[PDB]
Amino acid sequence: TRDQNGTWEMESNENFEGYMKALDIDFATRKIAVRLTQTLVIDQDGDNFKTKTTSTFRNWDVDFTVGVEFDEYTKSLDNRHVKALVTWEGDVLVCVQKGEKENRGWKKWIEGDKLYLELTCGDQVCRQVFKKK
Amino acid sequence: TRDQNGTWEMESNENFEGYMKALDIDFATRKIAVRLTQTLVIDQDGDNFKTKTTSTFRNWDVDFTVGVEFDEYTKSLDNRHVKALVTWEGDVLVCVQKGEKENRGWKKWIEGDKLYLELTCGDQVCRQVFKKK
Repeated sequence: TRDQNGTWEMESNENFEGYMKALDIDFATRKIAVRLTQTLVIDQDGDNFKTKTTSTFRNWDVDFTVGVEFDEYTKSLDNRHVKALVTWEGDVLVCVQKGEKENRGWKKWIEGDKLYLELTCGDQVCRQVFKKK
Repeated sequence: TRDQNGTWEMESNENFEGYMKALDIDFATRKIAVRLTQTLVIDQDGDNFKTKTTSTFRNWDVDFTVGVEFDEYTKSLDNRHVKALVTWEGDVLVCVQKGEKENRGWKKWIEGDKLYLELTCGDQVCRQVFKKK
């Protein structure tokens, strides 16, 4: 069939690095761009095509249990092994990531329809706020 | 509350740059990451957490009529001007992107639930498979 209408979700991506390298895309970009998943929306009328491609970063799924120290590989960030230990402090979820970096961890808690995530490394703190969908 | 279940959409991300620099994350990556809006999905069963983070990077539109040559500028990748021309070979949608790069194009076809995409540049070939969402 020639009917390619639809929303199409990437399930596999082989040798994207080689293709990008062939296009002279610089090394830094290829290391990033190779972490993207694609969604292809095609609106087709006969031989007339309108397409929209959205690229998304999908990080590695994590499974952890409160209290159980585990090895976390920080693939989305600095690609280090840390020994992560998450505990409850009241209703605040608290994590220390033991490893090369000092004072490294996070705190995560809910207030109303909002989730707060506080990330620390050294003397640097990042504060993220999320709303429930 | 200790219930952190849900799909959470980022509405702010203060000093992500400072945190990422403290982790020694390369500038190229930081420059992209600082602007991304994250979505956190959390599946929590008691003290067990399964989490995944995603974020949309970029959208690109490309529209065309099969058989009709068109100018393309490849902000997406290598930022080049090509003359693109699409045809049907059988039920395969075949595009050549005529320009400075040899053998540059793609081929796209449907089989059942799947869309197949083959991208070519020099001696390199990339293969992507999609599923109807």
